[PDB]
Amino acid sequence: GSDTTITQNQTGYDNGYFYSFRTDAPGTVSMTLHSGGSYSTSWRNTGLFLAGKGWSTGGRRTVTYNASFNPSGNARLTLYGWTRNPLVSYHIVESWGTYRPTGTYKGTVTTDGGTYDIYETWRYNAPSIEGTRTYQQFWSVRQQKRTSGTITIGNHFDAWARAGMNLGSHDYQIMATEGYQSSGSSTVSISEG
Repeated sequence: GSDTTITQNQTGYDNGYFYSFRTDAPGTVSMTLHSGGSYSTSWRNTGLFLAGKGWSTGGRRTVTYNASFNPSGNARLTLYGWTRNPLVSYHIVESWGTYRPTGTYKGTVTTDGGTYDIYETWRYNAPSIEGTRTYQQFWSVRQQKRTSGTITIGNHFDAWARAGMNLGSHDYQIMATEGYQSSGSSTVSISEG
């Protein structure tokens, strides 16, 4: 056999890609780790989770992805990552379920054949890669959903910067499935280029 299914919070390297899996609802969501930059998720009556594959150190890399994205409820398909100094999480949202994410509107960026709305939000005394903190979240949210294509990450970062949304030193960067309460499944593949 060879793929691996996991159910407990962890990070690591699988098939040459970084991966992260986290939930507040153990036993309601799993991640199956496939060859290369690919994984699947399955969730049933869950809480919150985020799972994905990518890189332990993010940057401006152009990436390409393909996904099967099958939420019954609130979920997102997102190029997600973190920085430190300052502590920021960011989301380049390609598709979503019942709810389209929003925040304080800071403009648009047109890249990779689509136009994205830019938003800022804040998290308050919340989990982070640095423990309980208050920090910013940056968003690019595509104006129409899609489930495959190229993301020229640097174009997002540059648009954010023009709007005053400054990033720190990169931590991980993954093509994520995010969910809240839903049930559903996904299969996602990511690579550079």
